[PDB]
Order: sequence, then structure tokens, then C-alpha cells
Amino acid sequence: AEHLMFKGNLAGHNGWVTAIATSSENPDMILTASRDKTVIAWQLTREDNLYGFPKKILHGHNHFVSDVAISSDGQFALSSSWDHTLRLWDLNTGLTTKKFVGHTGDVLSVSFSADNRQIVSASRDRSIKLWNTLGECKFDIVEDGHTEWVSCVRFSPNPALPVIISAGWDKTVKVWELSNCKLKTTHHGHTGYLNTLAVSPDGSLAASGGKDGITMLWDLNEGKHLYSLDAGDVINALVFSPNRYWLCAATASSIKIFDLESKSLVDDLQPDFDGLSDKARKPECTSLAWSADGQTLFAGFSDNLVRVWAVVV
Repeated sequence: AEHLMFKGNLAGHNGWVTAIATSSENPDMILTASRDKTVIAWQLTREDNLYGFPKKILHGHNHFVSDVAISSDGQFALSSSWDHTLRLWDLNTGLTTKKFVGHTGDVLSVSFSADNRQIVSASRDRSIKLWNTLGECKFDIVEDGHTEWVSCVRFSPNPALPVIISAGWDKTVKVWELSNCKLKTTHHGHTGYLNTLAVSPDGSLAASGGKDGITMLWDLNEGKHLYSLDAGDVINALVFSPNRYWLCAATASSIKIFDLESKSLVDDLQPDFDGLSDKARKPECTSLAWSADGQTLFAGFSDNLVRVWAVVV
């Protein structure tokens, strides 16, 4: 029987866990970003009492950390912050090697290209910027750009159509051709602002989500909308499983796991909140990541914890 099985918590942050990153290079490590202004590198022990412990606490941002990524070689962390900057960290030394300065508003998203030669980020300043790995901004994508905050930006891993995808508070999803940085497609359809966006491991699908409870799937090869899945509530985070045809949506109320083959619901994760139900709103899941091999789901929450589920059968 295959299904997510609660395995434990990672405790250590002192603010909402806002992003989680994972890599094949070290499967025993997790990176988490937080409103406590730190990134933590966790060592996973997978023991029953502690699933893991914080191994390194990366200090330096002056405001909420909003997103984090790991280099393909697993040795560098890349994070964005409401303090207007990105930072590249050496995970061996735990120090920042490069600061990316240039945005003029809160940075809400950051990501590595497949080959790690390019870095892309999105900000409240309504721009998308491309950097190199030395911290130099190489292009400012504004033309025909979003007219509100840009909340999430990602690369397509499809070698044939090199694009970046962005979602914004203008309720649209935009596809940009990477070669010249010109707008390729604007997708309309969402009725509310968007928090998040994820791309298929084969780069055929993009999923977008936000204030309307609806996650919409867009065909990156062809023109347009494919279908929509109704999550129950405001969508905080979206991620595709790397090794199953599944799409997970973290909402205010729950974590829904959608089977894409059937459009059916695989699971609805609602953790037992170790506290109470007295004049208190159940903590929201604010971030999601799969392990590289797709056997472990990590979920960050507004009660400062990471919660871990292990695919069982």
C-alpha cells in the first residue's frame, strides 16, 4: 500500500518555514528557509525521536528568507530575502560567498538553471532578473512584464524550449524565451493573485496556484490550459513529485496530493497539531519539497516546524 506516512518533525527554526530544497547529491541533507531570517542545513538521521537535527545555521539576511535552492553539486546554497538581496553560501564553510544586489523590493523567489550558470529571481519591484554566478545582474526582464508583484519564477528543464516561467499578483502566468528574454506567452484564467508555480520534471507541464483555490495546469509545449484541479483553499506551495505523476498543493487548510493520471486525490495530509484548538487557527503549510528520489515529502509550517512523510506501500 503506497501512501504518505507521517515520520516526524524537524525542529529548530523560530519562524515560518518558507521554502525547502533537496538534492540528489546528498540525500541525507535538507535546506530550509525561514521568517527567522536564517537558512538551516539539516542532517537527516531518520531516527524515530529526531528525524533530523540542524547541522548548520546560515546567518546573514536582514529580513525574512523567502526561497532557497541547492547547486547541482550540492555544495552551495542560494537564497532570496525580503531584505532585497540574494546570497550564495558555501555549505562547507557556512559563509556567504556572493551577494546579489540590484532588486529594489522584497525578493520573493530564486532559482538555479539546470547547468547552474544562470540564476533567476522575482521581486516585489515587479521585475524578473537574470544573474551570473558572480553576482552580476545580466538582464532585467520588465518588458510586457507583470504589472504587480512577481511571486514565483522557475526554469523549464526541457532542453528544446529553454524558457523561464513566472507567476504574479496580476493573476497571470507568463512564459519567457530564455535566448532573448522576450515574452512568449501570457496565460490568463486565474481569478486571484498567485503565490506559487511548479514545473514538470519533463518540462511539459506548469502548475500555478494562489488565492483562488484552483491549481491550473498549462501545456508548456503547446499553447494553453489543460485542466484545473480544485484545492480546497488558498494555495501556498506547489511541487511535482520527481518519480510519480503526482502534484502536491499546500493550502491554508491542508496538503493535497493529486494523481495526475486520474485527476483524483491520492491523499489529504492534515497533521495532528501538538497544541490545542482554543481560539487558534490551525498552522498553515507554507512550503513543500520532495526528496530527490521521491520517497520523502518535507512540509514547512507556520508553527516553525518541518514535518516529514515517507511514501509507504
